[PDB]
Amino acid sequence: ALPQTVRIGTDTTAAPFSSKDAKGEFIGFDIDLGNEMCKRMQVKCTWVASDFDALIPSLKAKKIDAIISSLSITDKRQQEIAFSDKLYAADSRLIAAKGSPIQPTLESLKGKHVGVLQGSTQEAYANDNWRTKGVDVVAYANQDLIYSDLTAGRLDAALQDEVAASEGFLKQPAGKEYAFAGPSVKDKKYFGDGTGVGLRKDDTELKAAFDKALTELRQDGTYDKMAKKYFDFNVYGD
Ligand SMILES: NC(=[NH2+])NCCC[C@H](N)C(=O)O
Repeated sequence: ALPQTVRIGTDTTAAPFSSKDAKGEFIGFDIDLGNEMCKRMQVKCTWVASDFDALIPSLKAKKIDAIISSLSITDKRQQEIAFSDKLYAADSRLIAAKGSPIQPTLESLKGKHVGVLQGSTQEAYANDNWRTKGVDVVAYANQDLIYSDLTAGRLDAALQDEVAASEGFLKQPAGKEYAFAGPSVKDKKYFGDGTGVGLRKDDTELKAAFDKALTELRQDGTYDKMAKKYFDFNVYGD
């Protein structure tokens, strides 16, 4: 009763999890996971690019069937949609210029310009904790714009997923003179517990198939094989 084609929405400004190569094709760990799960599910899968903040609306409107886009499993989102089991762990952390004294605190940030991705958990955290209290929190339609405004000095800092920032910006030439500003920001309520496949709540059979495939590809070591392409550490977490 699975669809012949599972349509999977993703935002492509999140290397090494999801982005586009020079041909415009989807690449990254999210794509590898999604493709491998679909293979084991014996379904065709079609990737659909969209802005991050359009993913959950598109899912609810049935324009896509699933979201694989470093989508954090939060209490708040679970009131709207369902999730597969955890795909990998994710933390949030600030980045700023190398040498910056910036810390993820109100005192340190009050007066600064801080970029966040529209529709993200980081946007939610920053709006409640920082924007109300004077911090210029600027929301962006995609993370590419954020990095651009940061390196152009239009932003002083940016709050986003730690691993994506590290592997996709900081460890790349463009992020050479940038670094994490302070430790990971810990807030269980806002940031949730790793990422998962976002699904409509009533698609019970689809969720069971993703979950089965995920457990199996983890059990036979395929997960770790695919992960080693991008990461030299345990990206799954606990
Ligand atoms: N493909 C992306 N740009 N993903 C951003 C994910 C940010 C965060 N994990 C969230 O779920 O809100």
